[PDB]
Amino acid sequence: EKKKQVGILGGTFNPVHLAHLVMAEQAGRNLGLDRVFLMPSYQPTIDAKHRLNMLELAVEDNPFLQIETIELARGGKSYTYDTMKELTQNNPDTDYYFIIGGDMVEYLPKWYKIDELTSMVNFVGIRRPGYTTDTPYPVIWVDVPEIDISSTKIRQKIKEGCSIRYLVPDKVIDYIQNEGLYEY
Amino acid sequence: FLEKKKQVGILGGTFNPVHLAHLVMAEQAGRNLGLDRVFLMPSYIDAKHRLNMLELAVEDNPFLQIETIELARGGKSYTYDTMKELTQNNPDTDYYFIIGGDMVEYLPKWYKIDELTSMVNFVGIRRPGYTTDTPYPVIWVDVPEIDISSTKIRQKIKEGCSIRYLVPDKVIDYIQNEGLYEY
Ligand SMILES: NC(=O)c1ccc[n+]([C@@H]2O[C@H](COP(=O)(O)O)[C@@H](O)[C@H]2O)c1
Ligand SMILES: [Mg+2]
Repeated sequence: EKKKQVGILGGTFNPVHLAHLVMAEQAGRNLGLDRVFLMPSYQPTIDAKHRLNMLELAVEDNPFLQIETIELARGGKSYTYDTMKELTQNNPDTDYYFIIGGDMVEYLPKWYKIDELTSMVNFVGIRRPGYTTDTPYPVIWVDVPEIDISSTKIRQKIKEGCSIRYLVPDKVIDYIQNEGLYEY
Repeated sequence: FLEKKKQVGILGGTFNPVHLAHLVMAEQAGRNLGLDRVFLMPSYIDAKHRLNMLELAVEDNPFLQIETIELARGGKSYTYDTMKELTQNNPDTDYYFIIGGDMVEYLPKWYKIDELTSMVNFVGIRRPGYTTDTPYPVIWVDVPEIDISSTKIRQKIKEGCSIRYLVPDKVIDYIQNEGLYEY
């Protein structure tokens, strides 16, 4: 009877870090969604199982944030259309809110089958005070605190031996260090 | 009048390969109990092949879907952890864990069975008149006996024996097209 309102945040999460969690939590809470899943892609190569373990530790203590593993099980290079075709078929009770960066919204016409895809999901853009919100696609907008941490920067910091504390959750740091990830 | 939880079946197994008895079990268990859906859940040859056969087997049946969480974790997956994640992923869902009646008496040896039994409802597949010592509450579903096992299919394929009607036609094709099981 409940039509579930569930956010989806895609990406590689290579590794997961603070901005991923703030984006997901704030976008979903600000819109009043029921839950947000971080959905790691299989190939955008650090092992998928490593990225999955880090993610699960990152959202461990938070019932609001869960992990959606379908792209890691399906393997290959699942296009977003195929992923939400299967997710909407598995979950006919669910309205999906696909959360993307405001800078990603201008590349929407490059997405495979984007026209069919806007029929399956609701696109949620993260507003940047550095651009308009105008676009042909049916996108709704949310504000979230600017957290300018990138996984690229995190990886080089790890390679150089620089601190990543508080930029990355403690248990994720522990896993990175125990497993020697990212040239550690 | 209030919120109805969705009522969802889960059939675990290896599905190496999926065959007609898997499909009869999932469909009979779910329809006879009035469930909303049944998911076949392969445990963790290549996992991608088992996945592709499962998806082919259930393509034309919107009642049967595939649950791939155990393939994604990529490791020995204890039913407790699996059902932990799914109930937390789907707190609005009552889960029905379908197992063969012949495994039902072995449930108390499962990892953390007593937290599991508060997390799901066990459904016991049974041929009428089957008896077993099971002093755990179980939802029993009668199903015609269909004595098809993946071991027999695999070796039928390894011997060139026919498997028509024991295995869905689209699964036979994919097996053939891929050289699966030493064909
Ligand atoms: N009507 C339905 O098919 C229905 C209802 C409630 C929950 N679900 C959930 O949908 C999930 C399927 O999603 P994934 O295959 O991507 O994990 C299943 O785990 C199941 O618990 C399905
Ligand atoms: Mg009867």
